[PDB]
Amino acid sequence: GMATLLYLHGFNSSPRSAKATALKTWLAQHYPEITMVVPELPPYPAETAELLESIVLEHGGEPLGVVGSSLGGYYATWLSQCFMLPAVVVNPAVRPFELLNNFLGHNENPYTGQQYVLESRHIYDLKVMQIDPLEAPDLLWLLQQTGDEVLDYRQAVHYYASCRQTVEEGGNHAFVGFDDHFTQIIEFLGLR
Ligand SMILES: [Ca+2]
Ligand SMILES: [Ca+2]
Ligand SMILES: [Cl-]
Repeated sequence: GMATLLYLHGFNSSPRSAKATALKTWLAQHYPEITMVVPELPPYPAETAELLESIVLEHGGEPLGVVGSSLGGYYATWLSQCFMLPAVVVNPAVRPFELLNNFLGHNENPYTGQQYVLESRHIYDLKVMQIDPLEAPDLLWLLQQTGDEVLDYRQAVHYYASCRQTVEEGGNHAFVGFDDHFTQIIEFLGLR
Protein backbone atom coordinates (compact mmCIF):
# COMPACT_ATOMS: atom_id res chain seq x y z
CA GLY A 1 0.00 0.00 0.00
CA MET A 2 1.48 3.27 -1.23
CA ALA A 3 0.17 6.79 -1.56
CA THR A 4 -1.46 7.35 -4.91
CA LEU A 5 -2.16 10.19 -7.31
CA LEU A 6 -5.25 9.73 -9.48
CA TYR A 7 -5.19 11.80 -12.71
CA LEU A 8 -8.46 12.43 -14.57
CA HIS A 9 -8.19 13.50 -18.21
CA GLY A 10 -10.64 15.71 -20.05
CA PHE A 11 -13.42 14.84 -22.43
CA ASN A 12 -12.16 13.42 -25.72
CA SER A 13 -8.68 13.18 -24.19
CA SER A 14 -6.87 10.10 -22.92
CA PRO A 15 -4.25 8.87 -20.44
CA ARG A 16 -1.59 9.69 -23.07
CA SER A 17 -2.33 13.41 -22.67
CA ALA A 18 0.73 15.65 -22.46
CA LYS A 19 -0.09 16.76 -18.90
CA ALA A 20 -0.65 13.20 -17.68
CA THR A 21 2.58 11.98 -19.26
CA ALA A 22 4.61 14.89 -17.90
CA LEU A 23 3.35 14.32 -14.39
CA LYS A 24 3.84 10.54 -14.56
CA THR A 25 7.45 10.93 -15.70
CA TRP A 26 8.25 13.58 -13.10
CA LEU A 27 6.62 11.57 -10.33
CA ALA A 28 8.56 8.43 -11.28
CA GLN A 29 11.85 10.33 -11.21
CA HIS A 30 11.35 12.28 -7.99
CA TYR A 31 8.67 10.43 -5.96
CA PRO A 32 8.65 6.74 -6.99
CA GLU A 33 6.92 5.95 -3.70
CA ILE A 34 3.79 7.72 -5.06
CA THR A 35 2.00 5.53 -7.56
CA MET A 36 0.07 7.13 -10.39
CA VAL A 37 -3.28 5.89 -11.66
CA VAL A 38 -4.56 7.27 -14.99
CA PRO A 39 -7.80 5.63 -16.12
CA GLU A 40 -9.23 5.78 -19.61
CA LEU A 41 -12.54 7.41 -18.73
CA PRO A 42 -15.75 6.36 -20.48
CA PRO A 43 -17.48 9.23 -22.28
CA TYR A 44 -20.74 8.35 -20.52
CA PRO A 45 -20.86 10.19 -17.15
CA ALA A 46 -22.83 7.55 -15.20
CA GLU A 47 -20.26 4.95 -16.23
CA THR A 48 -17.36 7.26 -15.41
CA ALA A 49 -18.80 7.69 -11.91
CA GLU A 50 -19.01 3.91 -11.37
CA LEU A 51 -15.45 3.36 -12.60
CA LEU A 52 -14.12 6.15 -10.34
CA GLU A 53 -15.97 4.66 -7.35
CA SER A 54 -14.20 1.35 -7.95
CA ILE A 55 -10.83 3.11 -8.12
CA VAL A 56 -11.46 4.87 -4.80
CA LEU A 57 -12.48 1.55 -3.24
CA GLU A 58 -9.21 -0.02 -4.43
CA HIS A 59 -6.95 2.86 -3.36
CA GLY A 60 -8.79 4.33 -0.40
CA GLY A 61 -6.83 2.45 2.23
CA GLU A 62 -3.78 4.66 1.67
CA PRO A 63 -3.33 8.38 0.94
CA LEU A 64 -5.12 9.25 -2.26
CA GLY A 65 -5.28 12.57 -4.05
CA VAL A 66 -6.83 13.63 -7.34
CA VAL A 67 -5.75 15.85 -10.22
CA GLY A 68 -8.29 16.60 -12.92
CA SER A 69 -8.14 18.70 -16.08
CA SER A 70 -11.16 20.36 -17.77
CA LEU A 71 -14.08 17.89 -17.49
CA GLY A 72 -11.71 15.75 -15.42
CA GLY A 73 -11.67 18.59 -12.91
CA TYR A 74 -15.46 18.40 -12.64
CA TYR A 75 -15.18 14.67 -11.87
CA ALA A 76 -12.31 15.39 -9.44
CA THR A 77 -14.52 17.90 -7.62
CA TRP A 78 -17.27 15.30 -7.21
CA LEU A 79 -14.74 12.76 -5.91
CA SER A 80 -13.25 15.33 -3.54
CA GLN A 81 -16.53 16.33 -2.00
CA CYS A 82 -18.22 12.93 -1.95
CA PHE A 83 -15.22 10.93 -0.69
CA MET A 84 -13.43 13.64 1.33
CA LEU A 85 -10.34 13.50 -0.91
CA PRO A 86 -8.01 16.42 -1.75
CA ALA A 87 -8.03 17.50 -5.39
CA VAL A 88 -6.24 19.94 -7.68
CA VAL A 89 -8.45 21.07 -10.57
CA VAL A 90 -6.77 22.44 -13.68
CA ASN A 91 -8.81 24.70 -15.97
CA PRO A 92 -11.89 22.81 -14.75
CA ALA A 93 -15.25 22.76 -16.45
CA VAL A 94 -17.85 23.92 -13.93
CA ARG A 95 -20.84 24.22 -16.30
CA PRO A 96 -20.17 20.96 -18.13
CA PHE A 97 -23.73 20.76 -19.47
CA GLU A 98 -22.88 23.67 -21.76
CA LEU A 99 -19.50 22.06 -22.50
CA LEU A 100 -20.95 18.74 -23.53
CA ASN A 101 -23.84 20.26 -25.50
CA ASN A 102 -21.64 20.50 -28.59
CA PHE A 103 -20.55 16.85 -28.26
CA LEU A 104 -24.10 15.53 -28.73
CA GLY A 105 -24.38 12.93 -31.44
CA HIS A 106 -21.88 10.53 -32.90
CA ASN A 107 -18.22 11.12 -31.98
CA GLU A 108 -14.77 9.55 -32.35
CA ASN A 109 -12.13 10.21 -29.70
CA PRO A 110 -9.12 11.70 -31.55
CA TYR A 111 -6.56 10.02 -29.28
CA THR A 112 -8.00 6.52 -28.97
CA GLY A 113 -10.33 6.17 -31.97
CA GLN A 114 -13.25 5.03 -29.81
CA GLN A 115 -16.65 5.73 -31.40
CA TYR A 116 -19.57 6.71 -29.19
CA VAL A 117 -22.92 8.50 -29.25
CA LEU A 118 -23.61 11.19 -26.67
CA GLU A 119 -27.30 11.73 -25.90
CA SER A 120 -29.18 14.39 -23.95
CA ARG A 121 -29.71 11.89 -21.13
CA HIS A 122 -25.92 11.76 -20.70
CA ILE A 123 -25.82 15.48 -20.01
CA TYR A 124 -28.53 15.12 -17.39
CA ASP A 125 -26.45 12.29 -15.87
CA LEU A 126 -23.48 14.65 -15.55
CA LYS A 127 -25.59 17.27 -13.73
CA VAL A 128 -26.28 14.90 -10.82
CA MET A 129 -22.56 14.99 -9.95
CA GLN A 130 -22.77 18.75 -9.49
CA ILE A 131 -21.65 19.90 -6.05
CA ASP A 132 -23.45 22.96 -4.79
CA PRO A 133 -22.65 24.45 -2.36
CA LEU A 134 -19.08 23.22 -1.90
CA GLU A 135 -19.12 21.65 1.55
CA ALA A 136 -15.36 21.06 1.99
CA PRO A 137 -13.60 23.84 0.08
CA ASP A 138 -10.33 23.26 2.00
CA LEU A 139 -9.90 20.04 -0.04
CA LEU A 140 -9.68 21.86 -3.40
CA TRP A 141 -7.04 23.92 -5.22
CA LEU A 142 -7.95 25.68 -8.46
CA LEU A 143 -5.20 26.15 -11.08
CA GLN A 144 -6.55 28.42 -13.81
CA GLN A 145 -5.22 30.42 -16.77
CA THR A 146 -7.25 33.39 -17.94
CA GLY A 147 -6.33 32.84 -21.58
CA ASP A 148 -8.33 29.61 -21.71
CA GLU A 149 -9.93 29.79 -25.16
CA VAL A 150 -12.41 26.95 -24.49
CA LEU A 151 -13.79 27.85 -21.07
CA ASP A 152 -14.64 31.22 -19.53
CA TYR A 153 -12.12 31.32 -16.67
CA ARG A 154 -14.45 33.51 -14.59
CA GLN A 155 -16.83 30.59 -14.00
CA ALA A 156 -14.21 28.50 -12.19
CA VAL A 157 -12.82 31.48 -10.27
CA HIS A 158 -16.28 32.22 -8.91
CA TYR A 159 -17.27 28.62 -8.24
CA TYR A 160 -14.07 27.86 -6.33
CA ALA A 161 -13.98 31.28 -4.62
CA SER A 162 -13.75 29.72 -1.15
CA CYS A 163 -10.81 27.48 -2.17
CA ARG A 164 -7.12 27.94 -2.71
CA GLN A 165 -6.60 29.47 -6.16
CA THR A 166 -3.69 30.09 -8.46
CA VAL A 167 -4.90 32.27 -11.33
CA GLU A 168 -2.33 33.09 -13.99
CA GLU A 169 -2.90 35.79 -16.61
CA GLY A 170 -2.53 34.47 -20.15
CA GLY A 171 -1.83 30.85 -21.00
CA ASN A 172 -4.41 28.58 -22.62
CA HIS A 173 -6.79 25.70 -22.02
CA ALA A 174 -4.04 23.07 -22.16
CA PHE A 175 -2.36 24.95 -19.27
CA VAL A 176 1.11 26.31 -19.94
CA GLY A 177 3.86 25.41 -17.51
CA PHE A 178 1.94 22.69 -15.69
CA ASP A 179 5.21 21.16 -14.51
CA ASP A 180 6.10 24.27 -12.50
CA HIS A 181 3.42 23.28 -9.96
CA PHE A 182 4.22 19.60 -9.42
CA THR A 183 5.93 19.75 -6.02
CA GLN A 184 3.21 22.04 -4.67
CA ILE A 185 0.55 19.68 -6.06
CA ILE A 186 2.00 16.65 -4.27
CA GLU A 187 2.26 18.72 -1.08
CA PHE A 188 -1.34 19.94 -1.27
CA LEU A 189 -2.60 16.40 -1.83
CA GLY A 190 -0.80 15.11 1.27
CA LEU A 191 1.18 12.56 -0.77
CA ARG A 192 4.69 13.93 -0.09
CA1 LIG B 1 -2.46 3.33 -3.26
CA1 LIG C 1 -20.12 18.58 -32.15
CL1 LIG D 1 -13.11 18.62 -21.29
